[PDB]
Amino acid sequence: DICDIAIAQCSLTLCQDCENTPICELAVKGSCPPPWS
Repeated sequence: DICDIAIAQCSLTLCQDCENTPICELAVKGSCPPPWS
């Protein structure tokens, strides 16, 4: 789903589409080192 899209993309903007936004944000930092590409 779009959250997982954001996780693939490791994208904080796209995480704002995701229901559990900060959990998306956290997992995204999980998947790619901050700050992001």
